[PDB]
Amino acid sequence: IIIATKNGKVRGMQLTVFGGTVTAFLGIPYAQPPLGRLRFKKPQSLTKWSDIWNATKYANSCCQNIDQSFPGFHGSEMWNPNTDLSEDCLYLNVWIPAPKPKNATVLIWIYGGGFQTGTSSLHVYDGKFLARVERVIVVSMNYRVGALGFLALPGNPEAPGNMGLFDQQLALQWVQKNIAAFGGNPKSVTLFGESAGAASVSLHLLSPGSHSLFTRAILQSGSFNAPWAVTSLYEARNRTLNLAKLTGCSRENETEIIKCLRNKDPQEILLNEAFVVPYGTPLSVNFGPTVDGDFLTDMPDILLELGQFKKTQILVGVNKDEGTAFLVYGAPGFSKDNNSIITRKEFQEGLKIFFPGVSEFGKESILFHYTDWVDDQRPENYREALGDVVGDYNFICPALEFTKKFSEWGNNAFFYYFEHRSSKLPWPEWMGVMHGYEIEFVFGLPLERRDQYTKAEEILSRSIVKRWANFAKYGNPQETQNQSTSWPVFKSTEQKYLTLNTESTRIMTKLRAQQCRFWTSFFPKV
Ligand SMILES: *[C@@H]1O[C@H](CO[C@@H]2O[C@@H](C)[C@@H](O)[C@@H](O)[C@@H]2O)[C@@H](O[C@@H]2O[C@H](CO)[C@@H](O)[C@H](O)[C@H]2NC(C)=O)[C@H](O)[C@H]1NC(C)=O
Ligand SMILES: *[C@@H]1O[C@H](CO[C@@H]2O[C@@H](C)[C@@H](O)[C@@H](O)[C@@H]2O)[C@@H](O[C@@H]2O[C@H](CO)[C@@H](O)[C@H](O)[C@H]2NC(C)=O)[C@H](O)[C@H]1NC(C)=O
Ligand SMILES: *[C@@H]1O[C@H](CO[C@@H]2O[C@@H](C)[C@@H](O)[C@@H](O)[C@@H]2O)[C@@H](O[C@@H]2O[C@H](CO)[C@@H](O)[C@H](O)[C@H]2NC(C)=O)[C@H](O)[C@H]1NC(C)=O
Ligand SMILES: O=C(Nc1ccccc1)O[C@H]1CCC[N@H+](C2Cc3ccccc3C2)C1
Ligand SMILES: *[C@@H]1O[C@H](CO[C@@H]2O[C@@H](C)[C@@H](O)[C@@H](O)[C@@H]2O)[C@@H](O)[C@H](O)[C@H]1NC(C)=O
Ligand SMILES: *[C@@H]1O[C@H](CO)[C@@H](O)[C@H](O)[C@H]1NC(C)=O
Ligand SMILES: *[C@@H]1O[C@H](CO)[C@@H](O)[C@H](O)[C@H]1NC(C)=O
Repeated sequence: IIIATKNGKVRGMQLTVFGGTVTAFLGIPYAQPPLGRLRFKKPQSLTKWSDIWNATKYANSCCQNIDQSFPGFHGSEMWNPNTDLSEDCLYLNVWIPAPKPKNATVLIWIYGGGFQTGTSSLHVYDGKFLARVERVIVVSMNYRVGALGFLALPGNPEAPGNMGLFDQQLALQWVQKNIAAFGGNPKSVTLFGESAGAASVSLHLLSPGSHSLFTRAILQSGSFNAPWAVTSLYEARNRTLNLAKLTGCSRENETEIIKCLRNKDPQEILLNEAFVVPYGTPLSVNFGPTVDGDFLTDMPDILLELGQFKKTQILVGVNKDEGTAFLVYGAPGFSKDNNSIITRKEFQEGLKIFFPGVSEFGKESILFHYTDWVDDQRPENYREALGDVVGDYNFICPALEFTKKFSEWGNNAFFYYFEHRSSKLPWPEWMGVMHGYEIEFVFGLPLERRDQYTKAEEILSRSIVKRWANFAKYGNPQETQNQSTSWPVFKSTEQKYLTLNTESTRIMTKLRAQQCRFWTSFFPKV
């Protein structure tokens, strides 16, 4: 139950899973707590300890604003931190199979949450099912989010930006130096993540300091080229200064602004993050990745376009209804508690909420592309169009474009289209196959026959788990035994992708081709 790591010994705990055993190491620190002088700076190396570190419970989650929009509602509160918030949050978790493996492929999870929220201790990120069922080792880490993680004064090591990305990177580094002691193969490391985590994974494909820290990559519902994923240097500065004046920390020296921001309490910095932008959206990322010239050497669209990234296999995909969850966080006429049949003027009003700084002509162009109906008497027409607008613009089309352009440089790519709505899903049926609700299938929670999934869901989760682990171990997301559809590689010409569902798993081509031509060629110009 004790493992000697390069900075000290850690005690784990035993878990009984599906009539077996998994060894969990919860809450191992991987960096100096970024407190006091260290707030806003890159993570610093952790010095040795002599005792046994008791890694027997999830550590603190990083400071963050909570989603309070639906108190008592499991659909929202399942994403809120299930652990004490604190600035002292740089910890990671390790699940290893029992008995101890000899050279196990490692899966590293990076959670999302708009780069402002999230925590590896969530129930839907529990890595014990994967370790039990597929004998991979699962690693997950907490990284700084919001201004405490991504405040940018470009060039200034007091607040250089991308700290949360560097938190992740130091964690990857920790797996490089230590995972063999747990029986993992540091040469067989697959990053996977969802939404902002997925975008984080894609930026590690771009960052040279990460190229030697992982083998392969899996991108669930996110990528760096998404419109929400990279903050400009203009707006980062404007946001850093609006935070300064909002707290009385306006100075001229710039480094003395950071020193001033370092003596505010975490709460005061969190309360003011909301207002650093004049007009926010349900997809706002007040403080996110920037081109810091350190983690990220150039604007990522250029690096993607010009082949500047780690050459390796990727697994990419999206969910059928990425956009719906955001509609009841601001769009008029929408509610999780009715069927949100909205009118044309409500739709038009919704676009003003999702596209605030966009010209009247840009908003008309969106209306025009999404409102020539196959049948113009359906009352749901505007309700579904707005969800598709948000999903296509923010998730599906950028993921497709990332995959096309990444595969143009000769690496195998696999694209999925997840379209199963979970039987237990707390949100209403009109929200469909929502953002983030493939995650529990990936982590194998339906394999738990107790907690209420249908048997079809167990089968779907069991195949996805196999496909993910085969992708991590061997670079190829096939299920070779049960007579399963082969998953073809995604090539920029055919654009074949795989649908995942409980009924018929099928090979399809050119997902949302009409919508994505509008978003990826036309709309970037308006
Ligand atoms: C770190 O853990 C050790 C041991 O953990 C406990 O013992 C395991 C066998 C398991 O049953 C866990 O769930 C337990 O929580 C701690 O050790 C003991 O320390 C107490 C001090 O009050 C001592 O009285 C006991 O005799 C020790 N042994 C046992 C078996 O309880 C140790 O204190 C922990 N370290 C820290 C810093 O909390
Ligand atoms: C760049 O920042 C200025 C400053 O902004 C404001 O102050 C912050 C502390 C915060 O409370 C924001 O909500 C404020 O708006 C932005 O300027 C203002 O713009 C709004 C409407 O656009 C206007 O009502 C304010 O009076 C303006 N204030 C000033 C001092 O100019 C500006 O919009 C930001 N740039 C961009 C591109 O959004
Ligand atoms: C669906 O509900 C929205 C939200 O209204 C709220 O939630 C409801 C479940 C109910 O408890 C209401 O009392 C709440 O106000 C409805 O939107 C409101 O619609 C009215 C009339 O159209 C309008 O005056 C309000 O401004 C709207 N409020 C918001 C926040 O948008 C909507 O009409 C409902 N639609 C259907 C088809 O039932
Ligand atoms: O993540 C975000 N922003 C965000 C997400 C993706 C891309 C860009 C920005 O903010 C958090 C906190 C505020 C509430 N939102 C909603 C959105 C959503 C989506 C799926 C499940 C639950 C929820 C709650 C989550
Ligand atoms: C562990 O294995 C190492 C080689 O790793 C392999 O190649 C990578 C790319 C993965 O795909 C993985 O499946 C392969 O096993 C050896 O160099 C190393 O010596 C081995 N060590 C032990 C202790 O088994
Ligand atoms: C800004 O303040 C820092 C911190 O004391 C100092 O080292 C630096 O020289 C100052 N620069 C200017 C231009 O005032
Ligand atoms: C294949 O089908 C059998 C049904 O007996 C099931 O037990 C097994 O888990 C399935 N394997 C995969 C990888 O889906």
